[PDB]
Amino acid sequence: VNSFSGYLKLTDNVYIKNADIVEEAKKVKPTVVVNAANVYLKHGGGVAGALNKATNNAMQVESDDYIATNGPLKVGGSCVLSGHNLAKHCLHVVGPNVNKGEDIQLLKSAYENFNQHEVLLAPLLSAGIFGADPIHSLRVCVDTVRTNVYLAVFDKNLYDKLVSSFL
Ligand SMILES: Cn1ncc2c(=O)[nH]c(CCC(=O)N3CC[C@@H](C(=O)O)C3)nc21
Repeated sequence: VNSFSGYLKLTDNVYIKNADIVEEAKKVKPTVVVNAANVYLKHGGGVAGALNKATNNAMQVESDDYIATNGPLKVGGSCVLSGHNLAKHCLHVVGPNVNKGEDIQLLKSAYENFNQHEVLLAPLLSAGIFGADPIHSLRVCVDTVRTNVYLAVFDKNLYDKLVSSFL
């Protein structure tokens, strides 16, 4: 038993809710919140900008030190940093950004990072400003992630569509 509420169950291990991931994180304080990161951990917009704003820019400060030490992530890769006031940990995961021409097949590699964590609160990778089809992203999620994932979908219209079209 865990503290997530109001989710629709899609499969044995994947759940979905129309929610603002920032507000969901602040209420649940999950062990892991996933950020829709880029390779530079520059949290300007989308999910990343919103999560970072909710940490009063502490996420960005920590991220800049990480990059200065380690260099950029790989597309499809991840790193674990602090969750600040939102979660114990933040798993920064880089899905391919279609608006940069990145290979969509890297989306499966990105979701594989979730399997290193037993339970996660997450957005749909490569959705939103990353330009991928969220329905495809949900399919890859279901077919790749084996651990327990609670997906927060900000847009109510997109949420209902994702549910109504789910196979
Ligand atoms: C602090 N605060 N107060 C009012 C408002 C507001 O109306 N919007 C935002 C930006 C929120 C945002 O961009 N995302 C949340 C989920 C997400 C996704 O893409 O899943 C993108 N922050 C606010």
